[PDB]
Parts: sequence; C-alpha cells; structure tokens
Amino acid sequence: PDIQLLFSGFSKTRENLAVVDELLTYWNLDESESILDELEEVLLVSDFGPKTALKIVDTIRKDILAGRLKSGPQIKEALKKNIFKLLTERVTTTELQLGNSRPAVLMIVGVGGKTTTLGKLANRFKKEGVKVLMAAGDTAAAGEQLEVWAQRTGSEIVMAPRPAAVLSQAVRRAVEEDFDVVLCDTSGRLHTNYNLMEELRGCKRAVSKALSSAPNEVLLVLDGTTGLNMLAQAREFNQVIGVTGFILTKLDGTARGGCVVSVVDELSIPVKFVGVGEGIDDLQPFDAQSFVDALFP
Amino acid sequence: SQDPDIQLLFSGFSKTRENLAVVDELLTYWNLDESESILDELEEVLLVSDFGPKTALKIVDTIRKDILAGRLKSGPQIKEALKKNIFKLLTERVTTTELQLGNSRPAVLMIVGVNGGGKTTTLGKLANRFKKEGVKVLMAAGDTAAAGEQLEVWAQRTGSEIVMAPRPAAVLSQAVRRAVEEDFDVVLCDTSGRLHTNYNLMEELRGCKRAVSKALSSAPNEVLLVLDGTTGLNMLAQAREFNQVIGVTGFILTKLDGTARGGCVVSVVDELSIPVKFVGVGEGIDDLQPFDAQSFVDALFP
Repeated sequence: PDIQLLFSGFSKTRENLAVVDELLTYWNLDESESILDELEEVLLVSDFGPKTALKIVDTIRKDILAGRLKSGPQIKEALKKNIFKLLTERVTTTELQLGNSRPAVLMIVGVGGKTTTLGKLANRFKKEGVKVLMAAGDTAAAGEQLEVWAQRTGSEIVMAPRPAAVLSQAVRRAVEEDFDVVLCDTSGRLHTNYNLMEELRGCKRAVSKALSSAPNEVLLVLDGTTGLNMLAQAREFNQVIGVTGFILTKLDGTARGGCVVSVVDELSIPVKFVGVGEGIDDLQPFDAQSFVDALFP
Repeated sequence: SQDPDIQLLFSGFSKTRENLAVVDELLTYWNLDESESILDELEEVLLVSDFGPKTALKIVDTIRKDILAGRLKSGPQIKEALKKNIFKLLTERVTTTELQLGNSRPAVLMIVGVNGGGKTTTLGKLANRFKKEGVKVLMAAGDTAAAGEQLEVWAQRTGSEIVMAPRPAAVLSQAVRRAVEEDFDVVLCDTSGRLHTNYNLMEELRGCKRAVSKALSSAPNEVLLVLDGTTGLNMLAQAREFNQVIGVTGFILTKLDGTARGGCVVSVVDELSIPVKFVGVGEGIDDLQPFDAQSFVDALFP
C-alpha cells in the first residue's frame, strides 16, 4: 500500500474537500445547522451520495446537540472517524481470500479496464513469487490484450469458442500443473441481457465444477470516473453473480472520490483495490484509514 | 434579452465539454463489429458528465436500435443522432422554458430551494433581467436574518423595491398586497428552505404558497427551484423532495461553470418532466441565462 501513490491519486478529490476546513473555522453552536448543510453539500460535490452524506452529517449533528462536539477541529475529527466507520463496520476483509488449497481462482467481472486490471493483479502476484495462470474467458482482441499482459508479467495464459470451456480448461490445467492462482477474464456489458447473464453464471458453474473451492473471489471492476453512477451497474452485476469485492479504477484525478465510501456503504461489499494511476504498480490494495488520510490529511 | 448569450453558455460549459470531447475520438473507432463495445464506452462517457444511468441508457439505446436498423452507419452519423436525441429528451415532454407572467399584473414568482445564498443571488440576477426590460420589480424577503439584508443589497444594485420583516407568510402577503396597490409588475419572493425538509419547514412553505394565493388568486405564477449544479445528479434528491412540498414550475441550475457534470441538466428534465428555465454560468450579474435546448446542446457539442 504505497502512501504517496494514494495521496497523489486522490489529489483532485482532496482539493474539493479542502473547503471543509475553511467552512469549520466558521463553527459555533449558534450557526451550526447552516454550516452542516454546507458541509453536507461539500460532500455531495465529491460524490458521497445523498444517503451516505445524510448519515455522516446526521451523526455529527446528534453529537453536537449532545455536547460531545464543541469546535470546528472536533467536528473535523468526527467527520474522519465516521467515514472510517462507514468503510469498515459492516464489510468483510479487504484482503483476497485465497484459502488453504491451490490453485486459488479469481474471476474478474465488469462492463479494457478489466483487462488492464487483470494484468496489474498478475504483476502483484509475480512480485511475490506466486505462479499465475491467466484465462481469456472474454470471448476477440480481449484475448490478445490479455496475452500481452501475460508476457509482460511472466504469467502463463489459456486462450480460446465458448467462455465456460476456456475457464474450465484453465482451472483444470492449473490443478494439473501446480499453479498457485488462476486469473479469469469474463465477458460483460454495461447493460446485462438474459444471454449475457446466462453466460456469466455458466462460467461460474464451469469453474466450480472444475474445482469445487472456486471461485475464491469474484472481483467487480468499476470505472471511478463515473462516480456514484457506478452503483447501477454494481447492483446489476451482483444480481448475476456473488461479487466478493470491488476494484475501482481511474481514481487519479477524479474529483468524485467519495464514491468509494458510497459504494461500500450502499452495497455492503468491500472495495479491495483502487487504481490510482496509469503505471503497472498503480493498482493498490485498499485500506480505509489510508484512504481517509488521503482525503483529509 | 430573452435569447441566451451564446458565448456565456459556451464558456460556462467548457468543463463539461472537455469530458464530452472524447466522444469524437471514440467514434473514430466505431465499426459494426465493435459497435456494442464502443457504445458502452460512449454511455460511460455520458455517465462521467452526469447524464444519469437511466437518461444515458435511453439516449444510447435509441442509437443502438438505429444502428441495428441500418439508419446509422458512421461515426459522424452517430454523433449527429446523439445530439438530436439529447435535444428531444430536453423538449418532447416539458412545458415552455419561458416565464409565464400571465395577462394581469402583478405576476408573482416564488424562489425556493435549500441554499439561502444561492437563492438570494439568483433572486438578484432575475431582478436585474426584469429591470433591464423596464419592468417594475418588488422583492419580498420571506426567508426569515442575514438573508433579508443580502436581498436588500440586490434590491439596491438593481433598483428594485423590497418588503422586509417575523413570519414568512405575513411578509409575502404584505408584499403581494403592496404590489397590487402600487402597480408593480412582478414580485420576486424569497422563501426559507433547508437541505432536508422537516414537517415544520414543509408546513411553512405551503403556508407561504397559501398566503400568496389568498392575497392574489392568480399567484404564484411561477415556483422556481434553485439547484446547485456542482452537486450534479445528486440534486435530484432535493428536487423530488421540494416538488412534493410545492408545485415547482421550473428549475434554475446555478454554478454550472464550476463543474464537468453539466449532463445533470438533461437528467433533471428527463426524470422530473419539469423544464430548466435558467442556467447560472458565471459569477457576473448577467451570468444567469434563459435556457434553450438547442443552444445547450451546441455548447456541449459544438
């Protein structure tokens, strides 16, 4: 978890949020409700969604009316703590759960971003001495793009033609050849239809048939530049297949960084990685405290 | 000037237009094999500018059908259809963007919304438009206490008269009565509002509407909801809430020069079926412009 990569990645979001400090020099009990309305609107500008911003600021209001918070600096500290709590109190661990046995199998799903993320995940595993096999289940440039990442990261790759058969072939090969992790690509569209839905579920079934412990992770890749708008496709994908974690890409230069909090809060599924740059190492594991410190240093 | 200043609109939407500029590049990669992939990418570019998921879905879905039907066969043609579909969404369902001042005077416009200061500023810039057209304006400080003082400054800058306080309904009714007696052409009313309505505030706003209609049965002629454009699509929550309290006849979307999320204009018209009547595109007093769907589309996609 590279702190300066996270810090630079959230610089545009942090710039909108910087007005919060200015706003809270103006705090006293008499002028509080107006100031908190303005605070809530600052959060909405950074894509904390209406419900998330409501609950963050509502907790602060109760604490003020109860006498627990009685200064700008104290309110600022409560804001940070409440955001940390929203990111952590309900969700399971941000860590990948690879289990006891090998191979672990990770399915990557979502609506090019997926291909890039797949490559950067492979690079992380390779750096730790882990033996990776990629599976090109997005059936045709997708397969070729994935091949470049394989060669680039020193991973092996299984290619096509039916996605389910590609995935099951890769899982079988990994079990036979003592691979530690299989990284699967899958087909997806912005709007799911019956057929695409049937295909993705069929992929999950083929994977579980080839290896009953699989998939260990289903990771949904979302474009952070769409901000809160990503919730619609996230809800849809989770209806198709049990998503175990999110990967939010392209957060670098987004001003809409509050969407990270909203997606965790609304969907009760952890964000596991954030993409904070174009570099191969710019896919970072998510940590709630580091994220909060990046928005509010 | 009932026509919008085109260069003010153009500069006002520059941040939105810069995200939307990638559309042309994207469409250079368009062909029938990758059509579905390209249109997904297109739809995502719209989402970045806060065309909301439902609005972006229906814009692009029409293009998908026209492609499958053979009507569209090129990047340029798809680009043209994109612009036309946005124009249609902005115009096919809503009533006129014009203010409806009616036959008799005074007309009465109530300004509502969450942000006292945005409302106050909008009120002042509306007044300035009326004054420039020779219209005699009376302001009513119904947001009951700096709100009243801020409005007083705008009354002065614009040469408008003002009625001040302390209950809002009584202030509004006093101003409407005064306008009828003293032959004013338009009364511009401020009202109280918060980000989240409670029972009491809700009741107060409804009480203001009732006091206004009792003082003059043709009033209010307009109920204009002022929304902060920098919150983008997030403004839909407070817009739905206000329209449940009082019959909103038009939106005013402010601070649009500060955001890339200009698609929120389309989303609000699409979702709420109520026209956007003005857009605020700068800090200048003349930077409140009357809305026109064609001009807006040309500002996003020149």
